[PDB]
Amino acid sequence: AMKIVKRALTFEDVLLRPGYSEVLPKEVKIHTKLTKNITLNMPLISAAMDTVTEHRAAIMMARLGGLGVIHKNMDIASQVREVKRVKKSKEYPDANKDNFGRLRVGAAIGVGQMDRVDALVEAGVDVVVLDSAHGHSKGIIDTVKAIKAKYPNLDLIAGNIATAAAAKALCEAGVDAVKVGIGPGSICTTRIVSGVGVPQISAIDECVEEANKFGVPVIADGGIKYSGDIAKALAVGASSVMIGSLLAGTDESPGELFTYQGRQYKSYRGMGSLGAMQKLVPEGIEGRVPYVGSIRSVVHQLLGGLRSSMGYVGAKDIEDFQKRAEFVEITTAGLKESHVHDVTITHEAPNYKV
Amino acid sequence: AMKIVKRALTFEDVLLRPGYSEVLPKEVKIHTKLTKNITLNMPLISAAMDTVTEHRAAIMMARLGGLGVIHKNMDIASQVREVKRVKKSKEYPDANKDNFGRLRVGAAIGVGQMDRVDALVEAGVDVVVLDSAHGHSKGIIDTVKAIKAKYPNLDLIAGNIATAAAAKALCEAGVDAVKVGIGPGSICTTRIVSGVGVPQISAIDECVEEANKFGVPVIADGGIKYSGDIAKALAVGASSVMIGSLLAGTDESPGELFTYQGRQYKSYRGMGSLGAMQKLVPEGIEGRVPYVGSIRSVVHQLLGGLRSSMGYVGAKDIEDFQKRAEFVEITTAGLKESHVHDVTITHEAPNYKV
Amino acid sequence: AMKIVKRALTFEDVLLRPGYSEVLPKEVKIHTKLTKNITLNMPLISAAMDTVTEHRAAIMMARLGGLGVIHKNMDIASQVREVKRVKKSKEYPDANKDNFGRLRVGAAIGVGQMDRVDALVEAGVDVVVLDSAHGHSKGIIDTVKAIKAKYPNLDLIAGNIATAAAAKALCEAGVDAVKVGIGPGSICTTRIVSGVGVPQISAIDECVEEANKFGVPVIADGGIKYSGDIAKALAVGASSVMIGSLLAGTDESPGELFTYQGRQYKSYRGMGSLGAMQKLVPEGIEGRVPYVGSIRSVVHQLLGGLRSSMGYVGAKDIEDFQKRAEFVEITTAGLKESHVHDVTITHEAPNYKV
Amino acid sequence: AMKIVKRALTFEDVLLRPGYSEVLPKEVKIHTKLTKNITLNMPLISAAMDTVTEHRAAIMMARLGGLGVIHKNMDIASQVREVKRVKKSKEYPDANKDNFGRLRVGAAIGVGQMDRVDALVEAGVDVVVLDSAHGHSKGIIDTVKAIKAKYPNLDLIAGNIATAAAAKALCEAGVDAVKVGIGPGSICTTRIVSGVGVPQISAIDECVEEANKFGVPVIADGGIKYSGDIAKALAVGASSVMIGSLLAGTDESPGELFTYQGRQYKSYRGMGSLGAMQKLVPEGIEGRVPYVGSIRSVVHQLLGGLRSSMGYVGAKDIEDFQKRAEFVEITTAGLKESHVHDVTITHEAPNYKV
Ligand SMILES: C=C(C)c1cccc(C(C)(C)NC(=O)Nc2ccc(Cl)c(OCC(=O)O)c2)c1
Ligand SMILES: C=C(C)c1cccc(C(C)(C)NC(=O)Nc2ccc(Cl)c(OCC(=O)O)c2)c1
Ligand SMILES: C=C(C)c1cccc(C(C)(C)NC(=O)Nc2ccc(Cl)c(OCC(=O)O)c2)c1
Ligand SMILES: C=C(C)c1cccc(C(C)(C)NC(=O)Nc2ccc(Cl)c(OCC(=O)O)c2)c1
Ligand SMILES: O=c1[nH]cnc2c1ncn2[C@@H]1O[C@H](COP(=O)(O)O)[C@@H](O)[C@H]1O
Ligand SMILES: O=c1[nH]cnc2c1ncn2[C@@H]1O[C@H](COP(=O)(O)O)[C@@H](O)[C@H]1O
Ligand SMILES: O=c1[nH]cnc2c1ncn2[C@@H]1O[C@H](COP(=O)(O)O)[C@@H](O)[C@H]1O
Ligand SMILES: O=c1[nH]cnc2c1ncn2[C@@H]1O[C@H](COP(=O)(O)O)[C@@H](O)[C@H]1O
Ligand SMILES: [K+]
Ligand SMILES: [K+]
Ligand SMILES: [K+]
Ligand SMILES: [K+]
Repeated sequence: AMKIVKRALTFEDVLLRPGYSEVLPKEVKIHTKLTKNITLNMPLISAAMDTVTEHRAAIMMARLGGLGVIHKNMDIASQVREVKRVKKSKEYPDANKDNFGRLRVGAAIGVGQMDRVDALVEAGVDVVVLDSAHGHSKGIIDTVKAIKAKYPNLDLIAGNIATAAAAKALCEAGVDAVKVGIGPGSICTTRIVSGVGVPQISAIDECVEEANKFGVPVIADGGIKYSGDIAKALAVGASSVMIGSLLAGTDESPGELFTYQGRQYKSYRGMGSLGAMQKLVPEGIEGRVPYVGSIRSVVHQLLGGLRSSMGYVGAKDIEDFQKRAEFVEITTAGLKESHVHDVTITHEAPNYKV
Repeated sequence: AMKIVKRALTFEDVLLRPGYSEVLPKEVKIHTKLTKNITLNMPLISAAMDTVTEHRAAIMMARLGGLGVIHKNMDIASQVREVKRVKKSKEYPDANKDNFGRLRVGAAIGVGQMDRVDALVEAGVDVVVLDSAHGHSKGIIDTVKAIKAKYPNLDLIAGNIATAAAAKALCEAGVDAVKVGIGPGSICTTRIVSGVGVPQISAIDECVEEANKFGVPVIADGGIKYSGDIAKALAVGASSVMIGSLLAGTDESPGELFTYQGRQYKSYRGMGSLGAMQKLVPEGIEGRVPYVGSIRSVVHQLLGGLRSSMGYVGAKDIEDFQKRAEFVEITTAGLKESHVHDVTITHEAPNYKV
Repeated sequence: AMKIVKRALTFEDVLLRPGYSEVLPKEVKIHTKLTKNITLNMPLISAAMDTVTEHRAAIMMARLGGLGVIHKNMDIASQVREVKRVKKSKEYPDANKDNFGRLRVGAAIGVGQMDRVDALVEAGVDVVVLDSAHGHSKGIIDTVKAIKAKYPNLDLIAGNIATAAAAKALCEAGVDAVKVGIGPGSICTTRIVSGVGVPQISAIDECVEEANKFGVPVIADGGIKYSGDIAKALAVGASSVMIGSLLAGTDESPGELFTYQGRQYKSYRGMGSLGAMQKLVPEGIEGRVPYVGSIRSVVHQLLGGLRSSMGYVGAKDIEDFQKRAEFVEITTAGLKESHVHDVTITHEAPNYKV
Repeated sequence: AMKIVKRALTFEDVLLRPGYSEVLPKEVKIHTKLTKNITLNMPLISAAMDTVTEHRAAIMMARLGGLGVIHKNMDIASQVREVKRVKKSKEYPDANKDNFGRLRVGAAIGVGQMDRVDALVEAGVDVVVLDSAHGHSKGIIDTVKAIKAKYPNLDLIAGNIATAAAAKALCEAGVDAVKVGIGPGSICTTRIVSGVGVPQISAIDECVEEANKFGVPVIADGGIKYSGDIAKALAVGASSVMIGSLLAGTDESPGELFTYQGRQYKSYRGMGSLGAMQKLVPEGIEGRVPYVGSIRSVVHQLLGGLRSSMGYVGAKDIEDFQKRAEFVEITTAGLKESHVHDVTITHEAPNYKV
């Protein structure tokens, strides 16, 4: 009776196979494309979350080569102000800038918020990010058309989706990039609360093969725990990666440092948690992540993982990485061997914890 | 030598794939059918357990649109009295009522208890629930025929079964619904103690495809830990769901509140545990579940999960949900990504715990 | 390069499917056959281990319908004495006795110990049990022939083996039963220490299909954690089951009661552990098991599980059980649903712990 | 879109099947070949790590029949000195010696260090070990040719690799043995940090079938937790095994004993950890391993496992072991049965811990 279409695997089910290599990790190029008209010098985007990205985080992401998306849990006026501070802000040679030398910045919108879009455009946002829980819906697709009718030349990302049929529908409505991720987020409970989702490695795979038909890049959003997950998302064919938890414990994220039982924390929470929505049925939780320092130093570790990986595969840039990469499927016992095992860590590494 | 018929999967092995959607979670209809002659406004039934359902729980389930089944661990006179209080009991627009405006109520019976059935009918029970450990047996089938010979027009549910062959035999004996579940219950030890059972998602699938041949609905009984499990049971083709643990910690359940080490609990126990049967060989245990409050607020969270799910699938009602739903099979690493991960929860959600 | 012959499953990978049933658990017959010439009234044998079986344990096993095997970690004279006390020992209607009314008893031997065999025969042991770490070897097979040349009419069990090729070789040498189990024991480390073994459910399956060709029954030895494991071993086609850990915490086992941190224990240890062999390379460990009481009450729980199971399958006796049984293969998530889950046990059951 | 070439299994996914045996564990021969021109009396090599091997460890490995590789985290002069002390150093009948009676010793080199190679050769190292993170690279292959052009008769091992294509390229460049292992090490984080690696049992299998075409032996490097893992690596077709963690807690390893919370430890760390490299992106961690005593006693336990295993398979020497061995694939439940289970260890074994 039940129709089961696929056995689906996430990040910790696969490994990249090494290949012949004449590249060194320090020599590879990691520039990529955010949208079909905007490129990144580095493939990372901080997530559109009121405990991750605001102007200070967005400034550093762009200075470092990526992008930050200003969350929408604020009044239009404040979000316009946050955009204007990124755009009116060297030692940052790889900085991502628009045609006039100003740093690039993205902002989030929701369905039926044209007024917000009019104000964000006047402030000069580079890309607007149209977030829903369910991207493959009449409300989202109708909003993509309304925005494209009024602002044909504004870059518009739509999400989130997890199927080839969803990618085709958002691409046909004329978006400039698709965000993939139903359920994988650290703070997300959608898959438990509603039963719905597609494990991320399979979701990216399905959506990349469909979107490539339209020349539309795919943003892998959610479920990154380690730098190797970035390498794998990019290698499957995604063009960039959105990070929440890994950036939430930085200096630049909103919220202050606190210490609890001898460890330092910042708070981090789902945009569909009770606290962020202040009866309601949430699909996120509120919690804490360990303080990790500046964004620059987290980013440096993350890209060092990416560069290391592309060295092992022998790829000179991201699309060579994508054409060269072959994976293997691993077992639970395989995962445990990959991690640290049979040794007690006494000096924690800056890129591998607990 | 050994004959292995199937690899069988439970709830945490699958996810629902999202599909195109023009529905909103608040707009879907969740009315369904309890038996081939009785419908529910909501698909939940509280379980026939002396720590879950008695008159106060059964009143609220029906007021809210479902049903409560009065357990049989009591003398006939007391069970008749509990039935009469539900039926002699607005702000509850979706209340489930019989033709005369009285709330609907079910009661449990066992094999060879005609006298109990005669008294429950005089009190006007809507549906009697014939519980055994092994529904696919000569004793159960012979009892189904005896009751149907004397009370052709009384709705009769029989269980529990876990195979297509069992569903066909209870449907041929002329039951009005079949209860599926050998082993999956929270407090159940049958699968460990006797080696016998079928994982629940596979058991429902096998029994729905057989019972649909007779027009007989299937009640998914046991193993619901989260609201998403409800969505999946309904999507595989079951028509309603029986809940024990999730309701056992409510105000309306029998038993009083107690506090232990700073947390509030109510007790909950198997009907085949030593304590409930007071040498004996049990197939259940006695334990405690956290206090969760009123039934109305648990139910509100549970259905919010169901509604959310049907939104993601794009279904306007339960049978559209059933025809639209396609699943994926997931791995252990996939399950861990679905849950909250790499974050420490600090503000517990009302629908997702530990 | 590597040759992989089979994916192999143990007990916790399968469940018995229920079938139509006209039997009740109290009505089934559980008599079986120990060797091709000796029958048991119950299918349990206590293991030949110096912390499990000695005369008091062997007396109770036989009184209850099974057998105890006197371990060989003692001088010939003492083992003869222990045998003579079982045979010179109602309220035990199902007692297992020889032709003269004396209780049946088995003893263990090793390779090249004819003298021990001569003395055990004079004392009237019913069956000698020829234990090795590796039954499928020239030493074991040559010993089986030497014993059968001198004592054609003495029942002789040989083990342990885990392959069809091993069963054929011990059956061709003319044993009367084969013991299956490399590695599965609770206290065993062979599979970790040497890399060698076959998971038990697959090992029994392979060896039963081969031994049935000779009319030789198979004893499932090791890896029983719960009564359901017994049901499954018998259902795959094994004729009886050897138990170590589950009996080691009884009154009748050798060793005294002790209390540690408020719990009662008896000690239990591998016959290939350092302590039992008193540089050496062990394949067992020394430890403790919770005190569980009399053998009669453990046995009563174990057989209640067996009887319950045969009720669910609809089998009137063990061979009907074997011909009726169909299994399903389950997942990790399936195993967790079978166990108690989402509830905290507060009153431990007599047949299901931690 | 994604290309998945293989489902890959590590050590804890397989078991060796027993076969007919006329060997006893004490009678088997475990001599093997380190390189196509150098043999070992025992198949173990201590790893080239500044917390495992220096002159005292290398002396004992060779005295016992294997080899130690002097790590390169030191100035050329010191490494030359450490080599000279091994070679200027009975009760050790199986000692591994060169043609003149001096103990054999290996040393590690890196890319572009000809000067180090010139000095190590003058000191009379038997084999140089060319370590990289990525053996299948232009830098490694070009170094193999430079060394072979200047020192045709010097034995040269190159690693690490994890694919058949890598083995073919290092064999074509004319190495004398290949080291297999990307990621499996106890202290290694490469697979998490970069996403790259092949589970070890599959990696050895792929590389042995390719290298055998050239007559080049394969060294299984990393991921050994128990003696059974050695047996399995050798049985798949590897010719020798490199050990880090299991030897790091010995007397002979560099570093002193310390006690922490009542247990004795020595420290052990990745060669790609921050501490060993003293911004940097590590692929190893720093930690501690329990003190286990002399190397002789660890080695005695390890080989006792190997000998035990070859007894169960019925193999007289390593290549008979390789031609006889057939495996089975096991489940998670199978792994748990293999370990100690349902018993609390109270007297720890010298070859099986926690
Ligand atoms: C990132 C997530 C998950 C998220 C973010 C903020 C809020 C939510 C809340 C409200 C908890 N959850 C939903 O809206 N869930 C849902 C589910 C199905 C449909 Cl069709 C739907 O319709 C779209 C809309 O209403 O915009 C919505 C979730
Ligand atoms: C929900 C369960 C599991 C359950 C509820 C209350 C009691 C039981 C006890 C008694 C522990 N367990 C059994 O009766 N177990 C069993 C097993 C096989 C057969 Cl055929 C059987 O025959 C039917 C009958 O006897 O009504 C019965 C169990
Ligand atoms: C139940 C087990 C496992 C067991 C019981 C008591 C002792 C052992 C010790 C000695 C630890 N282990 C062995 O003998 N192991 C072994 C392994 C292979 C062969 Cl061929 C072999 O040859 C037979 C013999 O020697 O009788 C033996 C083990
Ligand atoms: C045993 C390991 C893993 C290891 C040992 C010492 C250091 C490292 C550090 C530096 C952390 N990691 C790397 O060099 N990683 C890497 C990754 C890819 C390539 Cl192509 C590469 O190029 C070769 C070279 O540079 O010699 C290197 C690792
Ligand atoms: O409340 C929520 N429910 C579900 N997903 C969320 C919620 N809040 C944020 N997300 C998504 O989760 C991602 C962050 O996941 P993370 O990188 O694993 O921490 C964000 O990019 C969002 O797409
Ligand atoms: O003692 C028992 N043994 C086995 N199943 C039981 C027992 N008591 C109740 N059940 C079943 O378990 C279900 C509750 O499971 P739960 O929803 O997971 O807590 C009830 O609907 C009963 O069908
Ligand atoms: O030292 C040992 N190594 C391996 N197996 C053992 C050892 N001692 C006893 N056994 C076996 O393990 C069985 C008991 O396993 P258990 O029932 O799981 O506790 C006995 O029947 C023996 O066949
Ligand atoms: O920093 C590192 N990263 C990755 N692998 C390492 C590192 N240091 C040592 N190794 C490898 O790990 C092996 C030891 O692994 P182990 O035997 O599991 O402890 C050594 O033989 C090296 O090949
Ligand atoms: K590792
Ligand atoms: K999640
Ligand atoms: K259960
Ligand atoms: K074991």
